[PDB]
Amino acid sequence: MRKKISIIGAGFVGSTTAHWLAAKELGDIVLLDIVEGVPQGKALDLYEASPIEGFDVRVTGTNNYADTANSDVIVVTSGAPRKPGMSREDLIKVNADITRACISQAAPLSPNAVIIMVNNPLDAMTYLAAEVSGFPKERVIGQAGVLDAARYRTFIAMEAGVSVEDVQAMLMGGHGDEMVPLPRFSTISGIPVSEFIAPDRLAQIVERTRKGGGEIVNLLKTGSAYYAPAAATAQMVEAVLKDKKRVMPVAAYLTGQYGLNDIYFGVPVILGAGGVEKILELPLNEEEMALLNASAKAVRATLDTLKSL
Amino acid sequence: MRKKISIIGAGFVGSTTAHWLAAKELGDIVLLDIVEGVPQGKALDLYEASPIEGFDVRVTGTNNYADTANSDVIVVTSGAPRKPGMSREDLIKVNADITRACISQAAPLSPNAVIIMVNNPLDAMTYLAAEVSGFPKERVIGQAGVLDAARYRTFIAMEAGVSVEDVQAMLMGGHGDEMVPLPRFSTISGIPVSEFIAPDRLAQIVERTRKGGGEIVNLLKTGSAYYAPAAATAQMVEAVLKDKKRVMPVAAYLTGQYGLNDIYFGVPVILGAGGVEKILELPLNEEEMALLNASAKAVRATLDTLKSL
Amino acid sequence: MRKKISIIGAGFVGSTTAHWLAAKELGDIVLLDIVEGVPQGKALDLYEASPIEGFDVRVTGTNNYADTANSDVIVVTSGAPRKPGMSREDLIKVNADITRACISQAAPLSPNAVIIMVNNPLDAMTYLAAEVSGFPKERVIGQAGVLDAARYRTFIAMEAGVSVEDVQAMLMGGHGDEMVPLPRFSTISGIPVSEFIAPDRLAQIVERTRKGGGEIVNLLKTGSAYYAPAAATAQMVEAVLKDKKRVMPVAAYLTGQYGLNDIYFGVPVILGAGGVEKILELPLNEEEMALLNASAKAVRATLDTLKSL
Amino acid sequence: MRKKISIIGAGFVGSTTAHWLAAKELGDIVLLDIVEGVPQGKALDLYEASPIEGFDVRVTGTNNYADTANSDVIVVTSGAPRKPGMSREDLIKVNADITRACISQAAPLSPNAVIIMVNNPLDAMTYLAAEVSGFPKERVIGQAGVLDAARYRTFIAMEAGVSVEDVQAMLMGGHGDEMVPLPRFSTISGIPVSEFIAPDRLAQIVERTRKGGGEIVNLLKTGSAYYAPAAATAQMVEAVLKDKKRVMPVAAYLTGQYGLNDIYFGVPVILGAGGVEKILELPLNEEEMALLNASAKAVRATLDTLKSL
Ligand SMILES: [Cl-]
Ligand SMILES: [Cl-]
Repeated sequence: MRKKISIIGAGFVGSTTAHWLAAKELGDIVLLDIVEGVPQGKALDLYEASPIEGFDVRVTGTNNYADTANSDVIVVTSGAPRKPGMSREDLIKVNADITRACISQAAPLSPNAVIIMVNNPLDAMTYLAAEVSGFPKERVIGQAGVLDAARYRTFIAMEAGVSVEDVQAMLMGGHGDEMVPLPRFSTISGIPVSEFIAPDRLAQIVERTRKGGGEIVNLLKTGSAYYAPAAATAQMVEAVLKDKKRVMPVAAYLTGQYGLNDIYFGVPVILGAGGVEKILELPLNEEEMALLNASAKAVRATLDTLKSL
Repeated sequence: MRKKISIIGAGFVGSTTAHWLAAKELGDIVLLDIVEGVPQGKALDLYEASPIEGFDVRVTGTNNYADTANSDVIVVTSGAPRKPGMSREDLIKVNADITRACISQAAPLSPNAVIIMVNNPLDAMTYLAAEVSGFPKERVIGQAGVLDAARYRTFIAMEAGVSVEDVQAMLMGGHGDEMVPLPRFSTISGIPVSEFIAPDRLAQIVERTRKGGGEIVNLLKTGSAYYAPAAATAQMVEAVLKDKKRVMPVAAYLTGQYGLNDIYFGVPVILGAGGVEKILELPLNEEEMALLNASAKAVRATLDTLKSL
Repeated sequence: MRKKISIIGAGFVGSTTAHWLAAKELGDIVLLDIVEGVPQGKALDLYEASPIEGFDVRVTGTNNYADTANSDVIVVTSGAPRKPGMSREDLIKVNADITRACISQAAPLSPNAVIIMVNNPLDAMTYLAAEVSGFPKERVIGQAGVLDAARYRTFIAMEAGVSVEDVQAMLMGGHGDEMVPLPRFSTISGIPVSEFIAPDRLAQIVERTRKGGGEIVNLLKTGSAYYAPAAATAQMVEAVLKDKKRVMPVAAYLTGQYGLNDIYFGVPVILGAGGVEKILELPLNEEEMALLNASAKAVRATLDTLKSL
Repeated sequence: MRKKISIIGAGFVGSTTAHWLAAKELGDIVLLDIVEGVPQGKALDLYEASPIEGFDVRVTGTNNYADTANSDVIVVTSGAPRKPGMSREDLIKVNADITRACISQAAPLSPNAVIIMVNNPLDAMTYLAAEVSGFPKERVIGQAGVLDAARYRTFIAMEAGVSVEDVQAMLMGGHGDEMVPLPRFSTISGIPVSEFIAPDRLAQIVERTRKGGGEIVNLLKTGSAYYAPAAATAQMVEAVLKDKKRVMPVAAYLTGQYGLNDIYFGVPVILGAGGVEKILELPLNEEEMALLNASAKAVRATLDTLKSL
């Protein structure tokens, strides 16, 4: 009995996540969407690559939540972009409705699953998925930090002229203005990044990381990033499926860590088959902690709007 | 000095091909398109996946053929779908113009490259690319058969209930009506496919292979297949870069094989760093040869229309 | 949780098999041997390679069968060496005692395991393993054919000038004089090997395959082959762990197939999570049957010697 | 054409390194040894695994240096074993003669190669290799630090309860008493190791790392480690062949870095197609410098013994 991964929402992120996972033979994959034909087509297309690439995975597309039953991991990409005229609460509302509909159908069919959210606003939707599923909180998480850390690591590897395999970095919070950069906690083969890159340039790289998603949006003209978001999501799925105990920034439920309670927030975790197996507590200095507290206030504000719906 | 692969046309097939190649660290990748922003965005997005996936490849996007210089392989996906009102010659004409423009700019900058075409009509455009580049014909080829054989192999593995790693198949010709199926030349770990699958069902699978591209089109609603076409293209690129001597059906220039002269046609080849290193001559029976001759007449008809432009 | 594989016998074959399973992150690995220190040493050495090779599995060396409990697959490599200069009968007696000691201790601790034997004489020892374990016959198999076919495929690829990835071959029986070669059931991308290689040369390749183990012994002057034997064994382990439904020659228990009853014999099977999920019955011609019947007589005589102990 | 790697010394380390390079299809491999039959045997065994493992590279065993011509990398593993019970000085004399014979024959045949030494005493033998070859110093390096760091990272990952993929560590000097441990320059996803592991336990881990080679020797009772030593060596080979710009400790020729001149010593470098492309100069504190200075004195004394031969 192979592992089973269901991916909800068969757009660019969801389908690319299926590609990364299939390539590694990580388990059978169900791609689900509301639109008829689209998940069926992408799934069959990917499956037809399998003799070339040498993986034995069933990739199927479906419009029926029944086909997601007994999944080991559920990935949710479904959501709604904002566009003009919408208020903050309007954007939160439409995504909350989408998230509730997905989780309320999927979770009871896979009571042992780890749920990985990849929609927006990420921390709030992960908080909602935890409420709706009623799963142990360790088993409901969100992907945000692995992507931002990946962009940062790319920029560092680029600038320092070194292998991307040798750059590691931790950060916290959400995306853009809510990101909590922590360049002190990044290294190249154990050596502080700040020994390779001077402060002014490092600050530019931190800012580029903040703006990294919008950078891609501006280039693509239509649509958002998907190759790296899907890679980040897939690395998380892998950590769960193989119990790898990866140390990653992940949206997790806090019970006093960093002085925060009753909130999902991007924090360093050990991630394995149990989901969040540890929340790590970094010795942040006053400047770093000021960044965290400001981000947590913003994340709290979004969460309060969700609760008031 | 890492290998260098340029991919012309940064749509679904071109960008997915970059993904398959990057994942295998096969060389630095240039993604080129006429549209500003789009190749830049997809390329940077893929590059930002690299610390997660562990590959050291430069992936860059560009609108400038100068950036393609000194490539080891050039992949061309650019072309034009037909839609209504267009005649046969009209469709051939617009793709010929696109193909000429791509090859005339790219080929002189990479005089040692192998050119791999993945546009339509595939055999005719490959014939044109050979004329325009003036390269040795062994170094100008087209991807068609690896995809159709992959779909067939998937269907066989599905039906027989066996690993896709154990199914192998040769076929000839082009796509759909121009495909020349050869189920006699397919095996599961050395054992004829016909020992696993009875004639009526095997005929259904052959027909499904013929219709395999349109199957995906019908499901997707908008757009065509890309995961498997890109995998096929990337496997060909790999064969060249690593001199693997893969035995594959490929659109190649014929000088008497199967009784055909002065034509590109899908035939079994040994594919390596020299491009086509051998054209294999199968002992086709009368029924198989009748299929080939009918397909070659159709491919000839397209080629004659190209020549008359 | 993670898959678990126990490998009994920490010699070259056992240790090299462990390396393969671990590199691929196929499961936690227990390496057991009677000699204190040796399995612990090899396991720790392999484990210390993990941050370089990027795998997260436990690799335990042990002298205690208790550490093998609840394994998904048991591999047995323990066996008297070299065809040591004793009688054929002496070899069977010493290996029967080893096999009985190994299986009687390991089997009760892993009642749902698939057992894969890799000692000598291969078919007889697999028969004894079935007897001692009491397991369903589908779950006790022997590795022999995958190695012999690998050597054959290597020789074929080299001679035909093609990729090893494109050569398939089925064969039957045991090793050496007991191998039943089947060049009719071998192909290159679905094309008969006989179309590439002339009959005299092919006969040489067949003979080289029979003598292939001894060719390696003679070169080394001390010890036997282990790289290809371990790869063959690991591939079978993988087939079970990932439920891949590989089509392979393996030593299986026969109940009438090919006219053979109450015997282990190398036959084509579908191998998956259930062990042998199907024994395939090839339409062997008169010549091929003569080879098989002679092979079986010899395998029977080995088995009868075992039964008379 | 394909990359070419020659590995001198067909023992456990050389043969296992070959296995790694081939599995990854990194280039054609030549395994050379003085003993007739042994390298031919090991090479053929490895080659016969290729259709199972899916790699297309040539794997040649030889007694003739002519077969190593025009290699991209030369790996030297040939060396007197075990710290054999002779004097320290005896060990240097025997290995100096072996190293001189190896380098004087191989270097002129591959004038553009990078040489990677893996014999003992490591720094001295790499110094001698530079002398005998006459190659630019950047192209003659020794593998030691990558192994010692791998053992350290293994121990750290196990103790902290995290993925080996997320642990980085830099260290300097040679093996054993000459290792310069640097736990300050080690991290888990960019976070200082000191935050995870208490000082007393970390000190134990450091000592285990110093004794790590001997720990393996004592368990095995015959022979030394080879899995992790070969992985470390292969990773360095890969860094050169794929121009990955890895940041690694390697034995490099010093001209003033860390106060050291005219000596080979384990230092952090950027390693790529050009060999050592940069020697990094860490801001070592007073305590760390004392370790380094003592290490250097000892490495100097080994070197002076070599110079007095
Ligand atoms: Cl231990
Ligand atoms: Cl040979």
